[PDB]
Amino acid sequence: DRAWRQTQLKVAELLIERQPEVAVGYRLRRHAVWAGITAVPMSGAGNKTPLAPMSADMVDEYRAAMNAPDQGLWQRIEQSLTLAPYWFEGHRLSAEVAEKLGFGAVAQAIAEELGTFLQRLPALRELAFSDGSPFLSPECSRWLLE
Amino acid sequence: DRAWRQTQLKVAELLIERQPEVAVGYRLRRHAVWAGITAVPMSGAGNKTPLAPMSADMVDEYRAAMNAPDQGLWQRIEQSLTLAPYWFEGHRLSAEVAEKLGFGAVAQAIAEELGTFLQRLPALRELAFSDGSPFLSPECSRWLLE
Repeated sequence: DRAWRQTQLKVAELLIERQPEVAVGYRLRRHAVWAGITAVPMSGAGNKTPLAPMSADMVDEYRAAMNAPDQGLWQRIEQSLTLAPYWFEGHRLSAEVAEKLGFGAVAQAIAEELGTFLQRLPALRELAFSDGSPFLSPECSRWLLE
Repeated sequence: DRAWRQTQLKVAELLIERQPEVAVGYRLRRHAVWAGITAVPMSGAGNKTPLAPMSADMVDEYRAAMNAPDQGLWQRIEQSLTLAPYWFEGHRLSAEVAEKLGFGAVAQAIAEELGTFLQRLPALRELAFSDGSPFLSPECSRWLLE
């Protein structure tokens, strides 16, 4: 399973490099990252999991850059999503970058894949990182619904 | 490149085998079969391309089996649409088996992927095999519209 995850991520990287505008490489990366998750993370009071939040400075850098997105930025957001599986805000940014680069079909696939994931594991919508920041903000939640 | 196609197919096969209810492996197979087609086949009179139609006995076998669909049937249909990339009727049948076996998300994904391919190459809607049978039957066409 660990090696399979790696095989899927390498194949996804190759698909994405070759055709940034094609959805399937992006979908395969989501499967690689998420398919192994069958139980939601344990949590204490307030549904706070003992998992580190994304660095808010790292997140502010990506936010800043959305005024002029490029592949470099998009790659960093994607890499962050692969390292931080519950950072759902990253999928919203990623789809926003896709949309701004003219990759409509990829933006849509990114929304759908997060929707599918959350349909399988709905309890994830209620959980937070160790600092009380939500996996899924009310903004990301509304974005997904829309 | 050939080895890339084969790599994609093997990954796709293993994703489908492990999780037959999960869309992404089916999607990966489509990309493998179709991504290298940027031009539609040449044709002569009657929009007949010089490509062999699917064996009618083979198709009669799959249709008869739709009475009691199983994994074996589904695999054969899938193998056939891998070997015969323009046999769109086979996607309809695949999605019908998916539906019947309770895999609705997969059925939907099969429809989406074919509509996507047809959006990229719309002249494929007007072509036929060497005996005049259409790449896209009116039945397949109606299924996509639904």
